[PDB]
Amino acid sequence: VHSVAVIGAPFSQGQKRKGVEHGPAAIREAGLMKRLSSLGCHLKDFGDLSFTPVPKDDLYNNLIVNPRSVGLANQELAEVVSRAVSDGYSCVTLGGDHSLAIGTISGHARHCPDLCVVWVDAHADINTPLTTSSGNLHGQPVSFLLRELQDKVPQLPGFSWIKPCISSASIVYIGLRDVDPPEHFILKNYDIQYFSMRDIDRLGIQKVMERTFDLLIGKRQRPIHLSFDIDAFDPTLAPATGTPVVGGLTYREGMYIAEEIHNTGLLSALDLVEVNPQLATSEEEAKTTANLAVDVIASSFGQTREGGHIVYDQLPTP
Amino acid sequence: NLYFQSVHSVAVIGAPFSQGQKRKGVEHGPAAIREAGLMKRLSSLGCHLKDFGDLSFTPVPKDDLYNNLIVNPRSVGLANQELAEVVSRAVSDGYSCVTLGGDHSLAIGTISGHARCPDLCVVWVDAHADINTPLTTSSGNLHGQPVSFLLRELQDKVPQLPGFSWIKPCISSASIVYIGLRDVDPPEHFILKNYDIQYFSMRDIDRLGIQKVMERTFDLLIGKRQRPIHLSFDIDAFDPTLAPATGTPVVGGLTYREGMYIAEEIHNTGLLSALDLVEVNPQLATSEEEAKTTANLAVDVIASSFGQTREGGHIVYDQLPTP
Amino acid sequence: VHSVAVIGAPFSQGQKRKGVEHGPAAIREAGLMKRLSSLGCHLKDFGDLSFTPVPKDDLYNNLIVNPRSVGLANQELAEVVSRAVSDGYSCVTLGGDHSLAIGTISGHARHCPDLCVVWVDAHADINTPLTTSSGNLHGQPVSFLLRELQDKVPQLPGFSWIKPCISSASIVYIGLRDVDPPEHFILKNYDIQYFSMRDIDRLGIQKVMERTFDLLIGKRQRPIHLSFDIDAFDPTLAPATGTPVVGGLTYREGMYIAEEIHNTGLLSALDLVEVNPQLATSEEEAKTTANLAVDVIASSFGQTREGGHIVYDQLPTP
Ligand SMILES: CC(C)[C@H](N)C(=O)NC[C@H](CCC[B-](O)(O)O)[C@H](N)C(=O)O
Ligand SMILES: CC(C)[C@H](N)C(=O)NC[C@H](CCC[B-](O)(O)O)[C@H](N)C(=O)O
Ligand SMILES: [Mn+2]
Ligand SMILES: [Mn+2]
Ligand SMILES: [Mn+2]
Ligand SMILES: [Mn+2]
Ligand SMILES: [Mn+2]
Ligand SMILES: [Mn+2]
Repeated sequence: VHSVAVIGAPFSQGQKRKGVEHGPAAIREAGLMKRLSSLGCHLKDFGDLSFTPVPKDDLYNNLIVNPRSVGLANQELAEVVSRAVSDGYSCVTLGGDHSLAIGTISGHARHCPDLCVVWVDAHADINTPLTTSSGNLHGQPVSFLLRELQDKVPQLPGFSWIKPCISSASIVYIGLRDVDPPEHFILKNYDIQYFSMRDIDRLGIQKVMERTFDLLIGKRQRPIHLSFDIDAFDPTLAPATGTPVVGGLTYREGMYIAEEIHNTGLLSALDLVEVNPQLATSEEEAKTTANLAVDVIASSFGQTREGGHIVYDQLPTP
Repeated sequence: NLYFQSVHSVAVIGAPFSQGQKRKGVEHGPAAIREAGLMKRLSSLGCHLKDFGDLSFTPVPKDDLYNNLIVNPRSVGLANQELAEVVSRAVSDGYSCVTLGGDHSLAIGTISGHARCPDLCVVWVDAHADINTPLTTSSGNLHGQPVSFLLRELQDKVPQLPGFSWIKPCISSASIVYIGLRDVDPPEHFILKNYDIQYFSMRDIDRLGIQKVMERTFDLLIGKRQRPIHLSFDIDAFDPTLAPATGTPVVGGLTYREGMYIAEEIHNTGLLSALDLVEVNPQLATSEEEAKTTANLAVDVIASSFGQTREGGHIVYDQLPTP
Repeated sequence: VHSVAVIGAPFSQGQKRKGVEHGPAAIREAGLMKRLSSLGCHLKDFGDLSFTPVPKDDLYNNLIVNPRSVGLANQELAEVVSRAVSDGYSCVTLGGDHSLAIGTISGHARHCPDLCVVWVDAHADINTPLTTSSGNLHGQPVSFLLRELQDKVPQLPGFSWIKPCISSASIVYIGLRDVDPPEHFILKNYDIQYFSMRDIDRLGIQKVMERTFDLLIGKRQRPIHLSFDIDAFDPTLAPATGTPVVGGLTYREGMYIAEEIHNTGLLSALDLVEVNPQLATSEEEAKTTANLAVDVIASSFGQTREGGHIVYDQLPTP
């Protein structure tokens, strides 16, 4: 039995493509609560947060898009996550764009000083506000959280409340295939361990999971924050997303990551972001992405491919 | 072509069962595999073919449901009694018996008939374990229960169903290996674990890789001694993207390459003695190409089990023509 | 920095399915030049070559279709390829059917007698004009180039210029899944090493690339000719091709082949053949194939999935 909290974060200001705000609804309609209930999860539904809108939040330094709104929505989310984690719940957040991990990791770190992060994504999301080319904050969340990058990060409007809470040795990336040159330098320079699609092609998903846990929890037990962007999966499996990159995780690899995260017993928070149902060419393609999102969450809380979750005690006798 | 690396004597039996489940159209499965060019493909591999044709199945008039759950028990048990005779005949005559399905309840018949080869072993390729007892099942569909009737160790948990008195448990727990499991019922999981039935789920394939899965499968089954092999292949073991024309599809299945690899490894043992190719249902496909792709894939599995390979080399070439 | 010459060879006469001539255009329209420019490549586009047409071209031995048209266009291509290799450039030939490899490998071997070939295809393309059943020359290019096969190859009209240059030990195949009985006989009896889809299933693409280079460049460094048939990829990824065969390379395996070729620093010439935009059922299937062809060429010239192709060594400070 797991105590699990669920938070809806209908936020899109971390990027330019509209519809990602409908992400939490699409995941709920796909039957998330029912699936978590069937696994025996003691649930708490915090509903879908209404983020305080910012009227004056124009382009900053001809680069950064909506900084005030992103910083604000994330401060609000950080409080709700803090509450869920302090109440003793494993915190599930439904996105919304990936800028929301600023809020979810900040909130979770308020209670876990030794938290580690498993970041499952096609992208590194580690551009600083000076290295970014798009200026979209969904490509920058990790720069505000990493301690080693504080001196390389300018203070943005609405971002005063963030305190870096994770060290470079405490985050492992899985699924990378679209990394900006400044992001590649950051990962290499600061010894941030990653397993790109190329690493998985060579090692395979089993050794990748073994080496991830070896790096993070090999010396001691630690709470795990799984930050999962749906674009980590191939766009054939997850088409309803803003930044799709071909050559992604298969359905089996993705279930494997979630299953292995469940088996540690250390899962403490999970973000499931970037599901944009409006970006799918048909209704069933939007529905496939949403159902895939539920499978990741369910497998992260016990759903297995061997049917061993619901325990059978005795076979009836004739 | 006149030369081949091997010459196989293959018996083909069409078993269009449907009473082992409730989805209509699986009875058109043997016809779909035939239409996709099965006989021609086996001949192109230098097989000596004995086509036993498509078997006729007549349902029992007063076939009442056992414990108000188990649908068509007598019709399923009797059809399997008849199927078991044809399979025993084909194997006794020296043929590798290929049975086209039809739903997976037909394996009660093919395995029972085959065993009449007592030291046989079963390789069960499926998304499902089909090991529910008549008491543990929730659907009542007998295609989800065939292994329960065949296992010696399960006999005490299996009630004597009407039309099933003829069946004698022929295979022990240690003589059946599953491959592709991804939709296991909680009572099935209990049986597999408590009876020590070895399986390789989609998760084990994810970890080990299909090569290690086949090596370990043969170590467990034919490692101690050379034994005839019964390959019972449910098409739902493949991903619905590759095999959509099926009754119970489950996402995250075998890739085309994995399925061909299993079949080629089965051929390389030189021990295939009977093969079931079940659960092709052309009606359940949204399009003709989807139904044809499933039927074509079924032909590829059967052909690879009798020598067809990715590299070629099944057909022996003499010399190159000189100018 | 890589000097790269792009030769559009709009061939079609090596087979019967019309539309493959519009392949170089489809690859260019998929942003090939923009992509290679962003890799820091010094580019020369020869555009689409206009091959001299042969109006009177009768079938040889009532089987071999269009032999003079194929033999001449390949002689014209070998001159251009020899000039590009001469001018310092790494030669990229856009197809067009695979018979154009007769020209590209011919031209290239004039300046690189020690070249080795990595043939990436669903097929072995090694039928002699006496073993072929189709009569399509795109299924025979390797017979004419292979030294050890000279006594089994008859002199075709407009094929006298061809000097067999590659030895059996200097060609390795990758991706083989549809091999004719005479083609299998040639491979085994002449000791031509290959990695079928089955060898890939067992070894994995990493070990395949390792063994490929051990056979070819294990004794010394040599120039590499990468002849890449788009049909080596599963038809789900590469549908707009003439001869599709199920159970091919995934996108990831294909990128890995290309990345490993790049990592040698020995790529001297590359063929990207058999993209036929006409054979796609929809506009997205034609663009998917063309985008895939651009990804292969780009990865063979440095494009990575980790992002370390561009030099970056200083982070901006606020
Ligand atoms: C340059 C683009 C056309 C390119 N193909 C891309 O995917 N760009 C988005 C990246 C961020 C993706 C945020 B995520 O989805 O992971 O949450 C980028 N590195 C950034 O900084 O804008
Ligand atoms: C006969 C077909 C159904 C069959 N499955 C096939 O693909 N046939 C083409 C082969 C040639 C492939 C040239 B390539 O695209 O690689 O460049 C063949 N071996 C030949 O010689 O015609
Ligand atoms: Mn992201
Ligand atoms: Mn992403
Ligand atoms: Mn079955
Ligand atoms: Mn099944
Ligand atoms: Mn080919
Ligand atoms: Mn080819």
